[PDB]
Amino acid sequence: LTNDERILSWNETPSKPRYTPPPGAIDAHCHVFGPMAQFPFSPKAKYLPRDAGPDMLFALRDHLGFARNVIVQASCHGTDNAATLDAIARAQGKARGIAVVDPAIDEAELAALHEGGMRGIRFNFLPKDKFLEVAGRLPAGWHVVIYFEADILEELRPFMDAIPVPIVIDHMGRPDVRQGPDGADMKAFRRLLDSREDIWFKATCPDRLDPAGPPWDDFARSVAPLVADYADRVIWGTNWPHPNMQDAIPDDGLVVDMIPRIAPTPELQHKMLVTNPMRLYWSEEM
Repeated sequence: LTNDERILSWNETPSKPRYTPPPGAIDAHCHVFGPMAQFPFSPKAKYLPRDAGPDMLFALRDHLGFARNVIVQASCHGTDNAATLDAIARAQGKARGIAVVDPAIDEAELAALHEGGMRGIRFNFLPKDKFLEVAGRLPAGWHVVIYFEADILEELRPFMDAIPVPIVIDHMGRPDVRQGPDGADMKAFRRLLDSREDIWFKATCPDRLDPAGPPWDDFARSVAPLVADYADRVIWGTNWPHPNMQDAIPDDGLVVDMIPRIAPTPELQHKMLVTNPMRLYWSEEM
């Protein structure tokens, strides 16, 4: 099962962003796939991606003008965090990570994840409340990363109200950006952000949220006011190498170029790309 028989989901020659990130910018949402010969995929994987290893991730990072990454365990690796852990170590201090864990994971195994640069675990609502259970015994300084869609937010509110650690929401819970910055989903999402002092969100994935394609004007107009209103709670990522996006492969250059549209001032850019992800992933440096 060679490399070019497996699924490519990223642009192999992405454009250079016209946007220049500030020094110390963090891509807080990216992944690695394998390399398969070193780190097998999980028997449960929905599809077998091509290798997208640390070398490619760091090349992409430097190309996009970023300094650091948060490497988020990819679902093609299940609860085996080896590939992510190896990538983080290979960043030589320039990465931290998010894990996917079996809810029966040891206190000792979680401490080893911590030592290996993990600062959280991810739940994907797309095993009822073991999730609250494991979230209550995470090493200190950890958060949970959660993904959901707008249409399940209501039924999820009590669960998230219970989570004992800070919360990071991926892609803002997938609001329908066609509605505008004051539409139903954004209203519902703001209710969530207002419920707690420690709910953060990733203002990401215009490619997924906005069915119109670039320049993703609906994403820009709907998301910029959220970023402005919740500037101390927002982070950002490329989502490279774009798991399951083989039918709509984005150009990472244009993805980065959304940053100045959703965060128009240097201060908003500084918060979203440096101050906020540092507070969450490298708190010891703050």
